[PDB]
Amino acid sequence: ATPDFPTHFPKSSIGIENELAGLVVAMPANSAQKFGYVKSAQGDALFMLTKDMNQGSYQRPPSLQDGKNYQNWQTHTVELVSYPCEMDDKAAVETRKQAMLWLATHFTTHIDQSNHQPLAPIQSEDGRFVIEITNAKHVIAAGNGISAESQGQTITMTPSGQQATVGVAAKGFGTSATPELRLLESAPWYQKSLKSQFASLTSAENLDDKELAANVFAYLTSIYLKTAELAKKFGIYINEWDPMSEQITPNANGLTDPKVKNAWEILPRTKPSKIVEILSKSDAKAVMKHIKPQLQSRYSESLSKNVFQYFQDGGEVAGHGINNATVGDKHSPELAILFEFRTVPNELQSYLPKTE
Ligand SMILES: Nc1ncnc2c1ncn2[C@@H]1O[C@H](COP(=O)(O)OP(=O)(O)O)[C@@H](O)[C@H]1O
Ligand SMILES: [Mg+2]
Ligand SMILES: [Mg+2]
Repeated sequence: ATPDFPTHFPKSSIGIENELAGLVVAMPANSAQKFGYVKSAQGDALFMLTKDMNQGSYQRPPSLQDGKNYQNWQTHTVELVSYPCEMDDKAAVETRKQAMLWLATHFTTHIDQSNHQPLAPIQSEDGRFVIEITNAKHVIAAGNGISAESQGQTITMTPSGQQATVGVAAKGFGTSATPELRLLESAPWYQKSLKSQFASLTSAENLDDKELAANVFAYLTSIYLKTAELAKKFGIYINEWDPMSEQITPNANGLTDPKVKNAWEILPRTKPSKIVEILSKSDAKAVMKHIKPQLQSRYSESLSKNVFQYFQDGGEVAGHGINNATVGDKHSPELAILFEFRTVPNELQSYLPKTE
C-alpha cells in the first residue's frame, strides 16, 4: 500500500505534481490512482506513481500476446506526485527533483527493453532511490501504448505538465508575513481591501480577535465572490442556482472542469468552511453574518443565497479537498489551508525537476 501523505509540518509546506510525456500506464478499469512510490534508501517516501489523464482503452499489441487477461484495461498518462515537505527544506526539495529525474531515465530504459510490462520494485544503480510497487496489475508502454515497440523516446517532464501545491497556516492568510503568504495573497481573486472593510463594519462589536476575524472575512468573501463570478462566467449549476434562469448558457461541466480550475490560477484546495474553526464561536458568527451582503450587493439573490449556503454546508471549491493538513506545534496543531498553482510561477520554478 502507498503511504498516505504526512499531514503535519512545522511551517509552510510544498508538494509537486509532474505529468510525464513519452509513455502511458495501462491498468484494469476502475483501478486505484496509485500503483507505486519512490522512496530514498533511508526509507523517506518521495513521490507516488499515479495514473492521471485517461487516454482510452488499452489494446495489448498482438505481437505481445502473453496468455494474460487485459480485458477492460484503460491507458492513462503517468503523473509523479510528491509527498509534501517543508518549503525551506532544501535537501528534501532537491531529493524529490533528483528522484523524479532518475525515474524518468529508468522509464526510458524500461520502454526500450521491457515495453508493455509492469515496472519492477528495484533500487537505483547508485543506491539512492527505491521503487515500491503497490499495484502489480499494470504495464508501462512507450508513447500512447498502441504499438509493441517504442520510437526510442526519452522520458521527459515540462512546465505544461507541472503544478505546485503550497500549504500555509490559515491564520497567516492576509498577514503578508512570509514570502509564501505574499505570493498567495497576490492571487487575482483575493481582495485585501476586504480586511479594512470588515474593521469599518464591526467597530461597535467586541470581537475576541479583530485582526484574525478581518483576515478570515477577506479570505472567505474573496472565495465566495470568485465562485459567484465563475458560476456566472461559465454557467455553473451551484446548489439550486440555475444559470439558464439568468440567461447564461452552461459553458463548463462544473466547478472541477479544468478551465474553471485554471481561471482561479491559485486554486484553493481546502474546504472553505474549515477556516471558521480558527475563530471563537462568536467571532465566526460575526464573520459569516457579514459575508451575505457582500454577495447580494454584487450578485442576484438566488446566486448569492446558493453560493453562501453551498460553502456554509461544507461545499468544496473544486472537488475533494486536502482538509486534514496542519501546521505549527505537533501537540497543538493549527489548520493548514492549501493552494494549487495551475501554472508554476517563477518564484516556485526551483521546486520543480527539469529535463533540460
Ligand atoms: N500538507 C501539504 N502541504 C503541501 N502540499 C501538499 C500537502 N498535502 C498534499 N500536498 C500536495 O497536494 C498535491 C495534490 O495532492 P492529491 O490530492 O493527491 O492530488 P489529486 O487530488 O489530483 O488526486 C501534491 O502535489 C501533494 O504533494
Ligand atoms: Mg494529483
Ligand atoms: Mg493538479
